[PDB]
Amino acid sequence: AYKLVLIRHGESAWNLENRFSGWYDADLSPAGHEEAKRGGQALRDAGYEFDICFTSVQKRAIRTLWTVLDAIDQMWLPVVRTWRLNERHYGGLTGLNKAETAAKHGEAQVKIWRRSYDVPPPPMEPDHPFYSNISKDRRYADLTEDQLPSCESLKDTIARALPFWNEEIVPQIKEGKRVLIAAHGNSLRGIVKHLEGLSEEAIMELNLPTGIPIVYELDKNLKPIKPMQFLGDEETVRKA
Amino acid sequence: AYKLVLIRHGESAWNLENRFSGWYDADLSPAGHEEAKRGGQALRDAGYEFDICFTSVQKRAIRTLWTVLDAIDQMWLPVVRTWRLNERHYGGLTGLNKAETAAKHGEAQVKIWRRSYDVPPPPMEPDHPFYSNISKDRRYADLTEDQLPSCESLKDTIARALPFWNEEIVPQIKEGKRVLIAAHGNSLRGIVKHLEGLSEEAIMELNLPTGIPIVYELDKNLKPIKPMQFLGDEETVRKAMEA
Ligand SMILES: [Cl-]
Repeated sequence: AYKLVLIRHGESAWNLENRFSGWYDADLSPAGHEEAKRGGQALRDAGYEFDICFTSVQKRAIRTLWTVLDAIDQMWLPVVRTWRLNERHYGGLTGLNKAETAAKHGEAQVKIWRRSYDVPPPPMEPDHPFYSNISKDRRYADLTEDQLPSCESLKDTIARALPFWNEEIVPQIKEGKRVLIAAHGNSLRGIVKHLEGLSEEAIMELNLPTGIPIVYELDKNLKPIKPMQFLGDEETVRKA
Repeated sequence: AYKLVLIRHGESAWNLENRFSGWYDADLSPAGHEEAKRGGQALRDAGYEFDICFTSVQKRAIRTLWTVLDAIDQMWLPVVRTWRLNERHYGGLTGLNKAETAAKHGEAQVKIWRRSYDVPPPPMEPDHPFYSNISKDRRYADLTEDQLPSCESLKDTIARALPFWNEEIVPQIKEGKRVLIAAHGNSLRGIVKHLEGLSEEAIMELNLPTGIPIVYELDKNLKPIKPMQFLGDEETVRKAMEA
């Protein structure tokens, strides 16, 4: 049986500022960093070892990867970064305050483009305070006019995530390499959905714990031979 | 003109313990870490930006790479790690104390297998304290019996470094990608020698500053168009060159 491990990053600087992050490169908050440490300790204690790692091109996710490798003393591992594992692009809501946004458009509206499977938030216009900050960033200089999103629905996110998983990650798993993916909530949801074959409703209600190692054991067809497992003290694995 | 940047890692835990490190995975000391931060900011202030990075598989070098990327806000850069950029393997001297070693073998002998060009140190015997910690480390699971050294002369180090530079790095440079190499003294010496076409004696007289960005400007033949340049306060540079 193959062993895959996922880890959603913890609290970011904009998280405790209650702002929508999306593609904005917010860095981890101290608690977010600490969270990745305790999650790292967990893998170390469990004795896990990997062969290759995948992550996005966003600080909060990458730093999480670094903190873990350090903890499990595997900084030498090959690392592959890709925009396809990025958080979902919150379009024009980027930078706004989640609270003020609900008070302005009504909770119902906000709830929608936040828990919807195909409702794209409004696009990010050229005047948005973060338009050149994200749209004009070397990071994505090799992306086609399309590929660079103006906004994304979880469906959009998944559509551009899986191609990578299928073409880049699956091959490594089939080659028997222990993979470690350090990414975001929405991009990791796409993998989980594909793995467990969940419905659209199913994933909208699924909230992956942060900074906690998510373990999957796949069969010869990359199918979870069991529900996802968490690592760490019961007082914590319980909380999940 | 192409722009290449090199950076030798700073003080390690065994450095302030005055022990020979070689392939032992010693981590950076706090000063070594701070030393990288400063170098990184130097790059930040200068406005440098890269496209890809190369490093070894040793903590002290990698951590240096991380500290720099963080400082120049380029953590998203593609990173490639390789044992071919590793420090020179100090064979059986690994772990020993440089001082006690000279007192037991005489400074002349020690000076030799430290500033020599083709004289390797004593092999690391299977009864060595770090023989398994190093030889049996997963990091090298894929190396062939030959590839995995028990000791290396600076010449040995270079012999296994350049193949990578030629096959892996040069192509990226020719593709116009701004490269950043974070490695060790002996492995970086191999690149410098190849670049400036230095003699064995010349290379043996070269001590690369640590934690200081080394900038090269190459022509279409990947040949320097000016001497190497250093980045940082004039004092910072001065102080570093002396060590
Ligand atoms: Cl990395």
